[PDB]
Amino acid sequence: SKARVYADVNVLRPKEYWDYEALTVQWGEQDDYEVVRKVGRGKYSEVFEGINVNNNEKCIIKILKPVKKKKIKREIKILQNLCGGPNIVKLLDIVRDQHSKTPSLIFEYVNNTDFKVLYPTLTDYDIRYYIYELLKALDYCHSQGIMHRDVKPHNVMIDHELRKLRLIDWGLAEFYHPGKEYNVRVASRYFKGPELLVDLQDYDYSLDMWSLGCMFAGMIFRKEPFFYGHDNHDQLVKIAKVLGTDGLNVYLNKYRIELDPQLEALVGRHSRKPWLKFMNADNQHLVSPEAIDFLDKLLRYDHQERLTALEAMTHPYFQQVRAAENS
Ligand SMILES: Cc1cc(=O)oc2cc3c([N+](=O)[O-])c(O)ccc3cc12
Repeated sequence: SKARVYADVNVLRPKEYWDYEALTVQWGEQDDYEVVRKVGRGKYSEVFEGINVNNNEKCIIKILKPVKKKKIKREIKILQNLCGGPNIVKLLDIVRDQHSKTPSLIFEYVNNTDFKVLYPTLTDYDIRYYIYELLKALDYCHSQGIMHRDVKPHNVMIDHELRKLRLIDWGLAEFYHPGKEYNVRVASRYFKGPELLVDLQDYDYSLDMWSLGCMFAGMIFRKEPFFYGHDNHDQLVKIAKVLGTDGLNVYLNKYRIELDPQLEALVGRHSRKPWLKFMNADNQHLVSPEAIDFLDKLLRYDHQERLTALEAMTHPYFQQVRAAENS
């Protein structure tokens, strides 16, 4: 299996561009930067509102937890190649503690409101706006030969006052090479596509589109997370109860995959559940037939059938967002 678009990007570019292990970091002044208050926490890092002492400018200070050097160079090389692109977070400087040598990535300052508090308040149009903006980041990165692999709400920063969006946390992103076999333990359980759940390792840019589709479904149905599994196996069951098992079997036979007895017995047999059955009084103001048509084309077992970021931006669901930009 190979990407239907942008398959040769890295093929045509200098090795330096995609070869991140040969990277040698140029560090800066740690004391240029001061912490003011914590704003985030993760298994891989801690995040802080900071100050640049030189120019008295606000910034983002991300302090990384002890981790392998290769992962940290990868994220840095990717941030550099993406710097400047639409809606992507900007790496400004890189520093580290002398004594313990824990590194810190300094970014352009970004404002955010927790999504659990922000999503309940979003309008029909807001959702088209912010998704379009997100799709512009995704098409940019894919066009530069990169997969993000961790798309989910906590990774999209939104300053709703300025209606500015930034895709963050590039700690799990990778470069794409035709035929290459990737690691399936990427992304949050709730946002993992079927390829990651049936061990199909030669995935491509379309992984990100599945995750996007899950994010979108949670938003329009006001059910977050949309597919809510307690473990990986539970996750695939939850999906199969929605898309149906016929599509699953077709998918498995085309790539010639076979599920192990445990999972297979659990999946069982289920007829498709029509998207309309998910509409209720709590989300009725968000669900439209165009949103449904869009969503339908994103959540497809077969990664090769899924819309690209570029085709997706040309969907009529976004027709008004586009017209507002052409002026
Ligand atoms: C502003 C902000 C709040 C928060 O809770 O988590 C963040 C995480 C960020 C990350 N991150 O990798 O997690 C960035 O790479 C950049 C900016 C970020 C900004 C925030």
